[PDB]
Amino acid sequence: NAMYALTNCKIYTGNDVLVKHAVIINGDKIEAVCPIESLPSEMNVVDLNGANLSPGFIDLQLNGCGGVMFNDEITAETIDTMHKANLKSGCTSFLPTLITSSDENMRQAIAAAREYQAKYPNQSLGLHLEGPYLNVMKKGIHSVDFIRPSDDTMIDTICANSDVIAKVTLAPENNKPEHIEKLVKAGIVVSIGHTNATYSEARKSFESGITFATHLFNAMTPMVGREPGVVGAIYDTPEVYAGIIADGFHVDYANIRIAHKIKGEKLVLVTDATAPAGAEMDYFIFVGKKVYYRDGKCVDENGTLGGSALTMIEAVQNTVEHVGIALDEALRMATLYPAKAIGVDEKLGRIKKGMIANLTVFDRDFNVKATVVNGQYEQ
Amino acid sequence: NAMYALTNCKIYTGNDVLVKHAVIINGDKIEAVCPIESLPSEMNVVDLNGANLSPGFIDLQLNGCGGVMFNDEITAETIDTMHKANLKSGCTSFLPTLITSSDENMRQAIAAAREYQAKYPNQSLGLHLEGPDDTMIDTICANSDVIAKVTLAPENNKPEHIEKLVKAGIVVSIGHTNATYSEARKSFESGITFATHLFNAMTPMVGREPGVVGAIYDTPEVYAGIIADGFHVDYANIRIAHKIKGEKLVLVTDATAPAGAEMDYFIFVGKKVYYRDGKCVDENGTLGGSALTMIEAVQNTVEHVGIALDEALRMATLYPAKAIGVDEKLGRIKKGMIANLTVFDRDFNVKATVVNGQYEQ
Ligand code: NI
Ligand code: NI
Repeated sequence: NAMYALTNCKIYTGNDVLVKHAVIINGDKIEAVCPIESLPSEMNVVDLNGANLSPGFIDLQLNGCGGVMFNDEITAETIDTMHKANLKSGCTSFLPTLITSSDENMRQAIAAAREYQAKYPNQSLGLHLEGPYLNVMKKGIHSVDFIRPSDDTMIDTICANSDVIAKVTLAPENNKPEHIEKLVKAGIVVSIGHTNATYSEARKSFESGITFATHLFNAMTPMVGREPGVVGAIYDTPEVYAGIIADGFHVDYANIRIAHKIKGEKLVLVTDATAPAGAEMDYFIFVGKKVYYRDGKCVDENGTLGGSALTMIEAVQNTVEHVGIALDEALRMATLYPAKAIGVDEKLGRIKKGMIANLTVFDRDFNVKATVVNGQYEQ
Repeated sequence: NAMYALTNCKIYTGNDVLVKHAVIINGDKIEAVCPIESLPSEMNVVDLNGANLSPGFIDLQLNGCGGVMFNDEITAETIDTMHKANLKSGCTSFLPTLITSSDENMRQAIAAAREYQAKYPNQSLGLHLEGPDDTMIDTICANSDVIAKVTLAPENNKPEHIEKLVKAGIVVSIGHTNATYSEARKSFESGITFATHLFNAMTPMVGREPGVVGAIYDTPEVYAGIIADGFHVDYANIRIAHKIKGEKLVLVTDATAPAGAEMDYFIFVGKKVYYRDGKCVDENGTLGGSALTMIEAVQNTVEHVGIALDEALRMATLYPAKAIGVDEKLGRIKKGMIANLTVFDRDFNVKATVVNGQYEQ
């Protein structure tokens, strides 16, 4: 009801890092960012014991965590629980992402998202539909049964539900360009991924409307001498964002800093996280298979990487600590960049007046201490 | 003589940042940098207790520190005093720098350097003469073996003046200069490769006349020295300069007596400048010199310029090493390089140094 100021902290506003300043938050909104010694006399205050204050992290790829997987329990309540799981690692907003499955599976996630975001804003900001219209040669874990080409019907559906769908990942090389443009028209972000595309194919795709790559280096045509492939295409195109899993397992760290020099503010940190993340587990079911959690990594019984358990705060940390990217910039790859990429950046991603109070607080050891969501404080 | 190892630390070798590795030192040289599990069974190790380890910093502009000023006491001991002052801020090599008035003075500087450098290697890398004609350059060239660097204003000197020096082996830096863009650009062709405190004392970049900083920005092989104390140049300017200048941005102190020394005032060639809240001023309160330390420089660029620690470190070590061409021996931690290392913690406090393989505190 009354305002409160966060206080005693290094503030990463996204344009500046400020010492001896504070943020007054008013309801669900930030009111000012100003020098500590300007706060009104008996303004309520929260001492952050000198920790770091950034906007809450935005994950654009998250299959589930907190011990759940959106694909099994495709319900509004699964979303809810992942949301709270996120919060324990400073992630305040995300795309409940649903991997390649039945048309009917698709129809209910549409509902699940619709139900949730009627109830709560700025948390799940739309679905990420990853598949099914992919390429079998770059299938990953995505069942050889539900991968298909794009039919007119189910795109028509996706478009009619654009108001709850944020992003689709698809493999352009053999689906209608119509379908890409249609989704873009509909205000949906179309991402290339899981694709055996040629450089020139991806380029066409971009030109039809694709503006995002999902998990760069994962299930894509690698860049080779005579064939730039998809990673080539992405490097060569200024307007396309690329998500990247920085967990030391999916892509090699060197590849991430090379990627960051090329792509700068178009590189986005992504978890592609799975059940284990934010939880404690022995194993789980990634549509079908048993994925053991073995001290940080996901692994099918051979020890072959199974999936991701990355947390958003870990992603930032690793970027700073292994990739060599400065903290402020790494923060941005977890916040401003994804916001921009899904066009929510007018209200999230930045600590500035008028914007939504979705902040995160963490210590120098990359421990998330607390979380403010829509103005709500929580530890 | 036995090899030992430094162990338990983040190692900033300058190419990689390594964890759960050690660096083994043999003689005055690095022998290896390898994972902890490879150290011979019975090899004494220094447990740095998870602190950071880098090459020792190399500061190519330094007038004074530890209470002294090279200008007043133009002796080999003054050089020794400041070297010793430096080790407290992580600085294991420097260019003792002199603002020339007389040639008597300048000849002493030559003596003091020759004398010092005879007794120690890899600490003073040579004179840096800044300021203040034919016969002066001859003397400098004649003594190139102890002179690492000259700062001068090319609008004021025969281009052949720069060529001789360059030919001699010296490094010529543009500084204290009223040069036009096209003048600087010409000096660079004559052989200038460095620039002395970027932004300070030099023709600014305007819309219709890029000036010196403009020239510097436009010439990729010019190094720019920069003072990152947040007094001499605004932190945003440094951010900008780093993005333009990359690896050619060198972190410099240009420091004076009060740097690393409890002190009230001093004469800086002329006026008496005071030391109030870690800053040099008049009783007026204007900027009167630098009191900056290498480690504070690295810290400042990390913390207020937004540059990643490893790059910041490189600006303090490999870039200055390259700029004066000693990077075959100093400026990186790798097999065969000379073992000058600095250790420091999370909060940018120096804890030890190793100079030529000798450890400290
Ligand atoms: Ni995938
Ligand atoms: Ni000067």
